Amino acid sequence: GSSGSSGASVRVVQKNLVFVVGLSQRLADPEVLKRPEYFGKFGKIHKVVINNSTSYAGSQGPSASAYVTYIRSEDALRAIQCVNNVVVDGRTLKASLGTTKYCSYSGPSSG
Repeated sequence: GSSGSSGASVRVVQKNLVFVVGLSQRLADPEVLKRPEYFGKFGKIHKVVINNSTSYAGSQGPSASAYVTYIRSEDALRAIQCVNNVVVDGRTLKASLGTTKYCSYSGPSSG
């Protein structure tokens, strides 16, 4: 198909935003990720949000993502440079920056 689900949208620069994917419902936890042995290892966290499937049916095996906020950008950026290509619990986690949370349009707004 047409690889480009998110086409029309506003340009938002999110550097101080840790976006991790491929997290098992078990790993997807605020306290678990906050722990100094999980993510806190890099540095103290300010905000921790968990994004997972809202409606559960039991047909396929979807994936969830977590958004961690690092008081210090430097710490965050690097934390992602090292987190990438890293094996955790047998599953290779993937961290990146520059992801959106809400939809500008939603409001409505400038629509």
